[PDB]
Amino acid sequence: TLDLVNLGVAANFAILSKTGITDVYKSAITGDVGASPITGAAILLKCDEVTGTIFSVDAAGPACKITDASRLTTAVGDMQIAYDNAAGRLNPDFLNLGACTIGGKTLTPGLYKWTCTLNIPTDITISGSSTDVWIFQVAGNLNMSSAVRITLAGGAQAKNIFWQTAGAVTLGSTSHFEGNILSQTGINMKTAASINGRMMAQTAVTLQMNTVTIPQ
Repeated sequence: TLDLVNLGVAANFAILSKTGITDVYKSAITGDVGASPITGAAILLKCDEVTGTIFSVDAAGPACKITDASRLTTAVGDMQIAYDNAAGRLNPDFLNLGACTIGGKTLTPGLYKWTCTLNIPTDITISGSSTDVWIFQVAGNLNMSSAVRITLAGGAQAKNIFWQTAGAVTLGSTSHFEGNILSQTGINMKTAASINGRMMAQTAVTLQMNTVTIPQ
């Protein structure tokens, strides 16, 4: 079996970025959100959009913000360790599956690697036990089309799925995603897309009327 990616303090966040969080009102986020080292003014969420705590490095940001530089410093550092751990896994089970377009696949547990932009234009299933692990290594961008749903089968849990992307993620409008996203750049969601997972971006997270839930 594949070892879990350890997220350390970043596990406590539904959204964690380095250059902020933009939003087209209204989104529904369940879990804590933060950004560091950017000012909390870069978190464009309202208090009614977050069930959890909004963390700021400073006195700026949404009215309900909690200022805690040292926790955000640890979280972002733990996110970079996680990113490097996920990107550093060797001996993949698959390389360039579906020639970088994986619509209609059922993905069984293991380490997958793509030396390309990964596209998900139609529904996929992730199928495995409640203890199985998936690590998806994407050297490029990751695109999922409007209305595409990731279905979990067999007991597979969102908390045991990790998507490591060297490029930006784009989740199309009304798409449903499952798993943790460790992005070296942005995570960009569209109109009423949902995610059961964490959005961990070393640039920005951008939302448009999204539902975001930390995995349970």
